Amino acid sequence: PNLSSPQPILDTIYKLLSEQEQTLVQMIHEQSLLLNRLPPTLDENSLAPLKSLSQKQITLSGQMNTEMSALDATKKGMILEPTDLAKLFALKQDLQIQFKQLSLLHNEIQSILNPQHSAPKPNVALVLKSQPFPVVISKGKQLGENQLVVLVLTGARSNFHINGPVKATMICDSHPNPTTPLEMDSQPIYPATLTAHFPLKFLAGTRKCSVNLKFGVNIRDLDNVTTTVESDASNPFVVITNECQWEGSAGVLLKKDAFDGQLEITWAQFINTLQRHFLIATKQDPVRPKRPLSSYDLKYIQTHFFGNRSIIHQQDFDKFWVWFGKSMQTLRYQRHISTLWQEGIIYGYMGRQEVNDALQNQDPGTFIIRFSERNPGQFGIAYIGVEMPARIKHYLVQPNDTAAAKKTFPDFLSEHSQFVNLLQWTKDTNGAPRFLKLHKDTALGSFAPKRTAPVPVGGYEPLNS
Amino acid sequence: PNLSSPQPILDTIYKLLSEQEQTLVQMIHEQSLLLNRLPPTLDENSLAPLKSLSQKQITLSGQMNTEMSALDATKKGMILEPTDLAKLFALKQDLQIQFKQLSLLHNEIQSILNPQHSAPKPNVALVLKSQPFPVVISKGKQLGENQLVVLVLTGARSNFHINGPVKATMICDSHPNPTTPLEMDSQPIYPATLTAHFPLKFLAGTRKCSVNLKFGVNIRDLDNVTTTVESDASNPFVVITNECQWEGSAGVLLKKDAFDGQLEITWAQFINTLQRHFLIATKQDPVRPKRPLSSYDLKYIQTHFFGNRSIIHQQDFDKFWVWFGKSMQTLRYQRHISTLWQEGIIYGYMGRQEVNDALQNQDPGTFIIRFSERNPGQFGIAYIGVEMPARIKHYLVQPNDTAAAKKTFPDFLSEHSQFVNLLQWTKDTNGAPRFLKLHKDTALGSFAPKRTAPVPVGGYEPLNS
Repeated sequence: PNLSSPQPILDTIYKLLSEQEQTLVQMIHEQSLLLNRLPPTLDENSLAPLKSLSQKQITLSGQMNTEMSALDATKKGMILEPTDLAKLFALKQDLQIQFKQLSLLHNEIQSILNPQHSAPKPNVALVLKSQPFPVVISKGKQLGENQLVVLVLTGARSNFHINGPVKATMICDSHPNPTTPLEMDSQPIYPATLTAHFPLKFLAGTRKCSVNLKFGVNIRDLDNVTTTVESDASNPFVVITNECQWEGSAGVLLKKDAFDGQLEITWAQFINTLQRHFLIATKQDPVRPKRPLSSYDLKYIQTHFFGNRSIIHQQDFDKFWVWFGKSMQTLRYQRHISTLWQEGIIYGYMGRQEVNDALQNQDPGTFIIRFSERNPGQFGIAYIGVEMPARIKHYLVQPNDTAAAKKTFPDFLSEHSQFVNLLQWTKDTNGAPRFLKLHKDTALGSFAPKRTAPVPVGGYEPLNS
Repeated sequence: PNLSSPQPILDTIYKLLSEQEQTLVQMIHEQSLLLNRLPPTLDENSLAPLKSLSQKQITLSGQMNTEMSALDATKKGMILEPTDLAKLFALKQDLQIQFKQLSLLHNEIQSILNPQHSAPKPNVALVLKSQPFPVVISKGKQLGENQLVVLVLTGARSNFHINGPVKATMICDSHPNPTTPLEMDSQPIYPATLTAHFPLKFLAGTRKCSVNLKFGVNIRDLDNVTTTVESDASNPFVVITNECQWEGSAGVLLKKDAFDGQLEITWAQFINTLQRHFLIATKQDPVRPKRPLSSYDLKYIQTHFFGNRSIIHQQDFDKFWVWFGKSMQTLRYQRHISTLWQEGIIYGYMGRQEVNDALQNQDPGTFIIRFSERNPGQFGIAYIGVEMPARIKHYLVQPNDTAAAKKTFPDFLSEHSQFVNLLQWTKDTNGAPRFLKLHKDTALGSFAPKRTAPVPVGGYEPLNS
């Protein structure tokens, strides 16, 4: 549960991709050129240049494999920080595409050199250049014009035509709706880039079931043979119709993305996935998040829900989500909590015995806010009381203190004299977030109760009012 | 406004009285003896012994006058502490009696030596050996058997008989009831002491008017001439029918006792009287009071209601009582206030600017309780608030915080987290009451909210509850 710095493994692979990217550009050209310079009915010394290319392609393909494995070993074995995490996902995506492109080029050269190894049909491939999945989507939202892009890959020469537009299809492999969940599934193709953008409009909930989109188009061969070419499935996702389904759906989605048909995954594999989904829930920036799960949070999680083992099993998840899902529902929907938590105002994930030690003998009125370990989704303010001898006191904030969306958590806070100064979680010189005693009113700085008319002086005033 | 120590003037006069007391005992004997040793029809050398006595009597009488004047000059010119105060009142009372007794003896000897100076009627006198006045009495109370004692004074020889019992009569010189206010007004006389005890039962209110009792009996001369002998009036007092009249009546009584038909009195004369009536209101012991008006209180009074002058006028009183009377009504009737004030829990008489300086920069939650200068009869808690920067805040406690006799002032106090530690008024080594920060709960030690079941541990608890 300690974020590392694979900064090397990844900046190394980043440069390779950019280089390979250009290698592929000059190769699609170099190849097509050789194909048009082929004497009708190949000899031998005709094929020296093709065999040399095939050779380079095979070697290149191998590098790509080593890269992939390296990337795959890193997610499964290292706990990556938000940035390194986001980068890995991007590098993996682009390497897969480069790999497929190189593949369609090799098949084409191989169709010539060693025929009879044909039948691979036309060299075409549909790939997802970019997608907004995974994510839990609210029924009725429509995707941006550049959020979901499909790209068509080809060899040097195209020995076929494309009929009709590219079509999107929603799939739920846990079957068996009775209508159409998507609007704007058919799109035409951009010529300069052979791309199709899909600003989808989600018209139906998924009934808390993971879902994937599939794309396909029809290709008409040079012999008038029509074949359909489809893409692999997109990352999973779910559509909900009310913020009541968020948890259940988000859980299903996370379990799926995390394990993906497996029973056991590595700890790193797990939190790397959780981390990603946590920033999506709290709607934070993936690369520079205001507040991502910290090393402390991860350890808290790893201790309270997992044997503290470096291997996580399928069923351990169910209990984890029963509680963790709730904490995330509150952060995602309860007014100002997300913001308050990201500020350091609400600490969050911390146990009893640790809150107590953190508050071991502080001037009375010192409180730290945190999640109740027994009442999932709710906060427990740990503060020091007035009565002597001063002892530590816990209070479970209830759906009535903030009840009536009118009044909000931050209001409730500034209404009780028992809560004087907060132990806020703030970052230091070396990024170091620590505990600095702000004053309830100072920290709640902007969520403060603005005043109208100035403070009264020489008379009497109402208490706490 | 600074209590002195006339301890000398008074211990001097105390010894004299005790001595004179015995002088009078041996004189009543020495005289009667000479009277029975008088040859029928006085000569001259018959009268040498009577003239020598008369001489001693005149000299003695004079001392008594000097004593009285001395006592009278002391009340009017020195601020006496509770003890010295109580003593003065007692010494004055007994000196008056001794003086009257000596007088009846001198008249008798003078009736002989210089007749024609007779006509003074029979040598008898009714005097109040002890009384419970001044005081505001509640209709329906009955006096103890030794609270109101009348004593009959005589000369050496008694040349008369007493008919019937001694009678009490209530008088209101501010006239013009229509019935009988007293029960058990006629009492017989004790032979060994010629005393009559009057355990009066007050059957009627006075309608907020000072009142005095008069006593009288009928004396039948040796010539069958009947004459009534009455006593001077008792100290003033009032009878009330409901704790609604206490103030008005107590005020009337205090003004009367203080000024007694005058327009201007001395400051000392005033507070000496107030002090006495204050201890009566708070029902405290007159000699060793738990908490009498202090030097500070007196100064506060002298500054806020009197020009700070050493002379007090009649009308200045009216405003003084409008406010002071209320403070005393609260101390006398509001549940636990008397006790709380006598403990040091409630400071009491203190102004704004002084409470502020007393609280100049103390840890927040520090409060001192005191009387509101603008809302007579009510308290104003001056405390330090939570909000930063911490400033001093005043709160007027209202008849709803303690409303419902069920809930009481001390309850209200321990219910607000704004009131953490009290600045109690406690006495030091050299009797020195100062300000020592107790903890709200510590000071309210016995008025504390006792608990049933022990303090809860590892769970959550309600706030302030």
